[PDB]
Parts: sequence; C-alpha cells; structure tokens
Amino acid sequence: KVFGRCELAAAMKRHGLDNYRGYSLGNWVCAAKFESNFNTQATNRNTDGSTDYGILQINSRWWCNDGRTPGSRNLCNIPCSALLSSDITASVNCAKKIVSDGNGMNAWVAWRNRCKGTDVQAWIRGCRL
Ligand SMILES: [Cl-]
Ligand SMILES: [Cl-]
Ligand SMILES: [Cl-]
Ligand SMILES: [Cl-]
Ligand SMILES: [Cl-]
Ligand SMILES: [Cl-]
Ligand code: NA
Repeated sequence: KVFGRCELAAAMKRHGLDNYRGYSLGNWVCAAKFESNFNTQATNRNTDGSTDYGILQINSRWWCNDGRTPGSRNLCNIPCSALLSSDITASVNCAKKIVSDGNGMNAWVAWRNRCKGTDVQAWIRGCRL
C-alpha cells in the first residue's frame, strides 16, 4: 500500500508514535517519506547482505528474520515480510523498539540526513488528527 501523507500520519498517531521517545509525529512521517516514499512494500538490499523492509526500512541484520541474513538477530520477533503489510502495526511496533535502543531516530539514515533539524511539522500540516 502506498499511503498518502495525512493517511499515514493518522495511522502512526493511532498506533502511538506521536511523541514516542520524544519524537513528534512529523519526524515519523518525514522518515517514512524518505525511507520508502510511503510504500509499505519497499525493499532495499544492503552491501552486507541484509535487506531493509517496509515503510520504515527496518533492517534484517538486527530486527526481523528473512532467512537470508546469516548471523543476524530478530529483535522484533517477526518475519521481515510482516513489515510489508498494508497494516503498519508490525512496522510501528518494531520502530518503537529501534528508537528505544540508544541512538533514537538516528537509526534511520534518511531521517538523520533529511529530517533531523528541519521543520518536520510541515509533514503533518493540513492533516486532520
Ligand atoms: Cl492522505
Ligand atoms: Cl508527500
Ligand atoms: Cl511534528
Ligand atoms: Cl520468522
Ligand atoms: Cl494501518
Ligand atoms: Cl533521542
Ligand atoms: Na535477522
């Protein structure tokens, strides 16, 4: 599913991301925009052989099992495929784990490089929330 901007903001809000670990909702929408273009089906291979999955591009090296990343962990206790669902519940729950790990939203390279320090409230402007 390819979400609209405000549709995703609402979904994220309902699943408790707004101000989760101090990150306002715009931060999460902005990260989703630049990680996946709001597409739950997005996948990208990494050089190490791990793959990033879903609207928040969650990596199989640590967070999900895809059966092809040897030596990796599955800290979210989910198949990576669960992260590609039109229902973002699994992605949001696993994102909460990641952002709690110590490095905050710096875990998301696109967040750090294109959202951090910017006017992220823009991403939820005009939305009914
Ligand atoms: Cl929308
Ligand atoms: Cl947009
Ligand atoms: Cl915001
Ligand atoms: Cl699994
Ligand atoms: Cl959803
Ligand atoms: Cl933080
Ligand atoms: Na894994």
